[PDB]
Amino acid sequence: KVFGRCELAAAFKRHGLDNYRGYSLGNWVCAAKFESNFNTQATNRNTDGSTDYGIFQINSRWWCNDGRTPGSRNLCNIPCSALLSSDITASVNCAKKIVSDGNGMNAWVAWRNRCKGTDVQAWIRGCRL
Repeated sequence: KVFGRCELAAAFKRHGLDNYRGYSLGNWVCAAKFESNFNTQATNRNTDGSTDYGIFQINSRWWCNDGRTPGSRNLCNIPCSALLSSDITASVNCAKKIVSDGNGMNAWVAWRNRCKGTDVQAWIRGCRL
């Protein structure tokens, strides 16, 4: 499923992401935009053989099991395919664990390079929330 900007903001809010660990809603919408273009089905393989899944591009080396990443830790205890569902619940529960890991949202390279320090409030502007 390809989410609309405000539709995703609303889903994120209902799922308790607004200000989770101090990160406002605009931060999460901005990260989803640049990581997957709001597409739950997005996947991308890395040079190390691992693969990134879903809206938040969660990595198979540490967070989920895809059956083809030697030494995956599967910290979110879920098959990576679950992260591609139109129901964002799994993606959200796993992202919450990732952001609590100690590096905050820096864990997401696109967030660090394209959202961090920018006017992220623009991402939820105009939305009924």
